[PDB]
Amino acid sequence: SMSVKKPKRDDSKDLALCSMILTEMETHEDAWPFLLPVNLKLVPGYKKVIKKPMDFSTIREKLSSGQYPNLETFALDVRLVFDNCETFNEDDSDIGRAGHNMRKYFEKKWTDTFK
Repeated sequence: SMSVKKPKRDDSKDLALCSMILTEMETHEDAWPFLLPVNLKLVPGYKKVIKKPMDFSTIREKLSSGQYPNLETFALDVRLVFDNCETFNEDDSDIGRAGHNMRKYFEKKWTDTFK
């Protein structure tokens, strides 16, 4: 509260560390559904159904331009990528499986780097 603060958690490396995680996600072999924004002209249904599209390239640009205020807003956008993928894709599809794998991969790197 006013003039009463918990001890300061060192956040000075968070930008670098989120960038490293994102690089690892970009280079995973199952990243291909997620590298670029879904083409809203060419994928019927996507525009209406997926209210907040997100992809790794969009996260990379937000990251590089100071549009994440803190490491939690960065994790929210990564998870949005996977939540969108589960909304639109069957679990038993190449893309559906890619999304589960990537979410797993991310959540481990997240825990190991920050928790």
